[PDB]
Amino acid sequence: DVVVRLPDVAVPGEAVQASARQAVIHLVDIAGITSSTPADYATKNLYLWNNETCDALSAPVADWNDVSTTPTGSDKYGPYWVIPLTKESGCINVIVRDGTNKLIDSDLRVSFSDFTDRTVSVIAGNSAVYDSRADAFRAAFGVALADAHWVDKTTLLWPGGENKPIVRLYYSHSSKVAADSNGEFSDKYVKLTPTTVNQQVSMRFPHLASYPAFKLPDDVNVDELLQGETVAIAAESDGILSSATQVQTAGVLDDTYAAAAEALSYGAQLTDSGVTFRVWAPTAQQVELVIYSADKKVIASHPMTRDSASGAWSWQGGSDLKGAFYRYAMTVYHPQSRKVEQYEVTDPYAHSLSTNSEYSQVVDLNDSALKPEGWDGLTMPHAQKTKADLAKMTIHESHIRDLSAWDQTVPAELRGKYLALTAQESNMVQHLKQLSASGVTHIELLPVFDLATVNEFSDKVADIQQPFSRLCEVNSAVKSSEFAGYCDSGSTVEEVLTQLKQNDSKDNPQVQALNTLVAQTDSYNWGYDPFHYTVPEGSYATDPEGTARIKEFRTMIQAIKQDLGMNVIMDVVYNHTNAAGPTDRTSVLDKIVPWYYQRLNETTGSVESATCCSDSAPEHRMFAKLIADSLAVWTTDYKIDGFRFDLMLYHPKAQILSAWERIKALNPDIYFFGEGWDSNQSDRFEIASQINLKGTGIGTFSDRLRDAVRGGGPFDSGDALRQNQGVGSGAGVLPNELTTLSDDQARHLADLTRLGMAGNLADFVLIDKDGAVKRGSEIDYNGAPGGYAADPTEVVNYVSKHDNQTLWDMISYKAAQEADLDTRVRMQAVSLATVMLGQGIAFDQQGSELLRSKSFTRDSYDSGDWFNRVDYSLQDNNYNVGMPRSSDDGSNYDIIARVKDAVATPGETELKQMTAFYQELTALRKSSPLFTLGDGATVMKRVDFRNTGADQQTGLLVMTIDDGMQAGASLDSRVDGIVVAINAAPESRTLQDFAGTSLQLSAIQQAAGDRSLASGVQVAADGSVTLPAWSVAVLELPQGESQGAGLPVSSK
Ligand SMILES: OC[C@H]1O[C@H](O[C@H]2[C@H](O)[C@@H](O)[C@@H](O[C@H]3[C@H](O)[C@@H](O)[C@@H](O)O[C@@H]3CO)O[C@@H]2CO)[C@H](O)[C@@H](O)[C@@H]1O
Ligand SMILES: OC[C@H]1O[C@H](O[C@H]2[C@H](O)[C@@H](O)[C@@H](O[C@H]3[C@H](O)[C@@H](O)[C@@H](O)O[C@@H]3CO)O[C@@H]2CO)[C@H](O)[C@@H](O)[C@@H]1O
Ligand SMILES: OC[C@H]1O[C@H](O[C@H]2[C@H](O)[C@@H](O)[C@@H](O)O[C@@H]2CO)[C@H](O)[C@@H](O)[C@@H]1O
Ligand SMILES: [Ca+2]
Ligand SMILES: [Ca+2]
Ligand SMILES: [Ca+2]
Ligand SMILES: [Ca+2]
Ligand SMILES: [Ca+2]
Repeated sequence: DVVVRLPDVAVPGEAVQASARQAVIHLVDIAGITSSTPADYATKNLYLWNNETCDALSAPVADWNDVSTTPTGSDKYGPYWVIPLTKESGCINVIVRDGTNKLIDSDLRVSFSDFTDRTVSVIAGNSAVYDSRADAFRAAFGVALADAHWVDKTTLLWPGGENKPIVRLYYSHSSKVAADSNGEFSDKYVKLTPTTVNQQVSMRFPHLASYPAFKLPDDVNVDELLQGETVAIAAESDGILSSATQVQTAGVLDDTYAAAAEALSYGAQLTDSGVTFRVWAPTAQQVELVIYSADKKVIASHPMTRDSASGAWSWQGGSDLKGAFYRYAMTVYHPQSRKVEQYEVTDPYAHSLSTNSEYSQVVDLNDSALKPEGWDGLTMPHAQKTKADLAKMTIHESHIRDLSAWDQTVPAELRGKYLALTAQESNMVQHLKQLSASGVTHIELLPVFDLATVNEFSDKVADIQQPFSRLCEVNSAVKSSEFAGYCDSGSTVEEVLTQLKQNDSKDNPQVQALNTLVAQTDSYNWGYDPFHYTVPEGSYATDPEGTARIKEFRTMIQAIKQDLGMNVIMDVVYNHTNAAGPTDRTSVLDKIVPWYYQRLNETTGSVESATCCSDSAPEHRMFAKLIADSLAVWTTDYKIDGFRFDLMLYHPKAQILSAWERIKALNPDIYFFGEGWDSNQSDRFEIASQINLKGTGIGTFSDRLRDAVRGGGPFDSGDALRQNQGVGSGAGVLPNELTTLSDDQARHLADLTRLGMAGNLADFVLIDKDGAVKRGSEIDYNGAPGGYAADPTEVVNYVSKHDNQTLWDMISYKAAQEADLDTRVRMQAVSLATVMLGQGIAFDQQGSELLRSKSFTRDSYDSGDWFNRVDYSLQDNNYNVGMPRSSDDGSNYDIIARVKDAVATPGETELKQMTAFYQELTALRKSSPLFTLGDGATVMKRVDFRNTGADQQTGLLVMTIDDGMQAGASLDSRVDGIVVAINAAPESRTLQDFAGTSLQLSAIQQAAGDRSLASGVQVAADGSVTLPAWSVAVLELPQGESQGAGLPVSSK
C-alpha cells in the first residue's frame, strides 16, 4: 500500500552554495505554502560570534543591538546570509533573529565537519541545523503534540484524522518513529478506518465524545503495541503525510488490563511463611526486583514474572527477606522523553522506607514489635455511628512542628516529632488535654504521610534554633547572600531574626528576606507534596531509617486517643503527586506506568497543574484502587478515625463514594469529608463538590458562614482586606474608615450566618433581611445557592484554617480604629461562637484559642517555625514579628502598615482570657443534644430564629432550639428549649421575645462569673433579656414535671 513519507513534492531547492572561505545560512520560510507576493525580510538578521569552540567567522557582529546583518538575498522560500570566513575548516556560532528577538532559542553551532559544503538551513524555533532547505522543510512535518487518544481496544479518537484518506497508527518497539534517510515511514502500523464513537467511550470520556473516531481491526495485538511508542499519522490520497502526533493510552490500558489487575494485591506482601512482591506495569518491557543490604549494596537482582492478563509483575521469596530494602528496575517507554527509559524506582505500595525515601522496605505491619503496648485494644473515644454522634465532632486542625517546635517544656529530642504528644508534663500536651476535657473531640493532622519537601537526612538540614554557621554550611544561597556576614558569628538563626525585627518594615522586609532563604533547608513544610501515599513521614520520627517511624507514629495515635481522649483525622492528598516525568527524584508513579496516573492536557499530553503541582487521575481504575488500598492501611493498621480529602473536588463523585463503601467494610463508622469547591473538571466527570454530594453523607467545608463572619474572601488584596468587614468584625454596626458596606449588605451576611448555624441546609426555611420567606437554597452566596446540604453532618463550618489569614489577623485588618484590644478578643470569640454553637460540624485552626497570628502571612506553607509559631508558654500570639513573605503578600504591605499598630499585641492576660472563652464555647456545644441534632428534618422541626426582617437590630443573632411538645419527644430532660444569642455589636441589646417564659442562663456560663462571654447579661423579672456589647449568651427553659410548651418553630 501507499508508503507514507515526508513532503518531497514542491520541496524548496538551494538558494545558493557557499563559495571560497564563506558559509551561507538559509531561513526556510514555511509561509511559502502559498506565496503570492514578496514578503519583507528586511528587519531580519543574524547574531555572529567566533570564540572558543568555534572561531571561523571573519569579522563578526559587534553588540547584540546590531541589526545590520540583513539577508544577502531571498526568494519565495525565504532569505539567506552569505557569511565571510577565514578558513573553510572548524565551525561558527550563529543566532537567527528578527530585529532583536531570538527567532530561535539556541546557540546554533554550524560545524564544517558535519556540513562540508558549509551551506545549511534553519527554521523558526526548531533548534536544529540541516544541510538543506529541503530537510528543514520536511522537518516541519515531523511528530508534534499528542492529541490522539487510544481509549479502548478498537477505538482511536483523533482530530487530525478527519477527511485525510490515509489514517494510520504506527509503532516501534525500541525506537522512535520518524522517517528513514529516504524520508519515508517504514515502521509497521495498523490501518485505521472512520467510525462512530460508541456509547461506552462517550460515557467514559464525555470531554472527547466529539472527537473524530477511528476503528482498529479485532486481530490487533494491543499488548505488543503498548510495549513501545505509538504514533498516529494522517496522509492524503497520494500518501503524503499532513500530521503525526503521539498517543495517550490511559484509556486502552484500563479497557485491556484494569479488571484483571484490580483482582490482585500489590506491594511487598510479607507473611511469616514467605513474601510475594507485585507491581502493576502493563507497558514495561522488563522489570527486575533489586534487593539491597542495610548499607545499600546490591545483594541480588531478580527478573520478575509478568502476568499477561493483568500486566502486573511478581516475584515470590522466603520470609528471610523481612526487613530488606528494595527497588524495581524498570525498562519502560516514557512518552514525554520518547525513549525506553531504564531506572530504579521505589514501590508505589511501599509500607516502609529508608531515610529520605530512597529505598522501599519489606514489612509486616501486623508485627508486634511495630506496635506499642496494648495497641490492638485501642478504642475510639468518640462515637461516629449516628448523625447525632457525628454532629458532635469538634475539630482542632494541627501540624507536627506547629505543636512542639517552640515548646521548651517538651524534651529537646522530641520537638517537632510524633512523640512530643507523649510528653504529658509539657505545656503543649497539658493544653490539649484541657481542650479535650472542655469539648474539643478530634485532632486533624496536616500531612503525616510521606511528603517530599523536607530532607530527612539530618546533616543536610538547619533549623532556626541552631547556629547560623550550620545554616551557611548546608545552604549555599545564604552563603552568597547579603546575610553572609553572619556565617562566622556566634549567633543562632533565631537570634539573628529577632535582632532584625526593630528595623523591619514595608520599606525593609529583612525578616522575611532571611527567612525565605532559611525555608529552603529547614525541617518545615505543611507537606501537601506526596512522595509515598502509605508510609508515615520520616522527618517527624526520631530515626527515619527503616521501620522505626511506624511504631512511633502508632505510639502518637495511641496517646491522642487513650491519653488525650480525642479521635484522629488524617489529611490526605490523592489529588496530585509531587512530580511526574522520567527524571525527577520524587516521580514514582509516572515512572512505572508513564502517562497513566496523571491527568493530561487533551492536546499536548502535558501533565496538568491546576491543583498546584502534578495533577493525578482518580478517574482511572488502577489509581482509584491505589487510593482505596491506601486508605485501608491507614484505617486498619494505623487506626485512623476519619479522613479529610485535600481538593476532593478534583475526584469523581463516584470514586469517593466507592472508596467509602470499601472502607466502611473495615470500619463501619469511618467519616469522609473534604474540599468540595469547583475543580473545573465537570466536563470529564461528575465531580465531588458541595452541590453534587448532597444527601450522600460525605461532608464538605462550607465557605458560606466562613466568609460572612470573617468578612470578604480568600482572594482579597490591598484595601479590600480592610474594606470587607464581616459579622465578627462589625460589618455595618462598627464601620472602619474605608468600608462602604451598606446596612443591607451587612444584613445579607447575617442571613448567611444564621443559615450556617442551622447547618446550611438547602431546604431550611427562614425570614431574610427583607422579611421574605426563603429556603436556604434561595439565599445567595456570590451568585450561587447558599444552602446546599441535606443534613448538617454534610457541612463543616469554620472561621479559620491553615489556609489563608488567621482569624486574628483578619480582625486586625478589618476592625475599626476605635475597637480596643479587649473588644478584639471578644470579636474573636463572637466569631468562633457562630461555629461552635451551630448545627454543622465544627472545625477550627490550632491556636484560635490563643488568638494565633502569622504576622499577616496569607499562605504560610513554607514560612517555617518563625511565622507559624504557637507559644504554649502564653507570652504572645506571634503577631507583629516582621512583614510577611513579599512574594505573596507584598501587595498588602501598604494596608498592613496602616492597620498593624492600632492596638497592643496580645500578651498572657489576653491569651488566658481567650482560652477561657473558647473552652466555654466548646463546653456549651456538648452540654445538650439540642446543639447537635444531626438529622436535617429534625433541624427543620426544631430550629428557628428571632430578630429577623427589615426591622431587625443589626448584628444580633438569636437562634432558638425547640424541645417542646410540638417538636416531638423531649431530647433533653433538663430543658424544654434553648436560646442562643450572639450580640455582635457595640450597643447593649434588649430581647422582648421571651417575656414571661422563665429563661435562665446556662449553669456553665454562670460558673464562669465575670470571665464569661455572658458577663453582664441580665434576665429581668418581666422576662426580658439584655445583652452587653460583643457578648454571647445561652439561655434555657428549665423542664418541669413533664415536657413543656418550649419554643415552637413559627409556621411561615
Ligand atoms: O513547589 C510546589 C508548589 O508549592 C506551592 O503550592 C502549595 C501551596 O502554596 C499551599 O498553600 C498548599 O496548597 C494546598 C492547600 O493548603 C490545601 O488546603 C488544599 O487547598 O490543597 C492545596 C494544594 O495541595 O500546598 C501547595 C503544594 O505544596 C506553590 O504555590 C506552587 O506554585 C508550587 O507548585
Ligand atoms: O492549590 C494551590 C493553592 O492552595 C491554596 O488555595 C486554596 C484557598 O486557600 C482555599 O480557600 C480554597 O479556595 C476556594 C474558596 O475557599 C472557595 O470559597 C471558592 O472560591 O473556591 C476556591 C477554590 O477555587 O482552595 C484553594 C485551593 O487552591 C493557597 O491559598 C493558594 O495560595 C495556592 O495557590
Ligand atoms: O557575547 C556573546 C554571547 O552571545 C549570546 O548571548 C547573548 C544572549 O543570547 C542575548 O539574550 C543577550 O544577552 O546578549 C548576549 C550576548 O551579548 C550567546 O548565547 C553566548 O553564548 C555568547 O557568549
Ligand atoms: Ca548543504
Ligand atoms: Ca519524606
Ligand atoms: Ca521549608
Ligand atoms: Ca480540562
Ligand atoms: Ca426536654
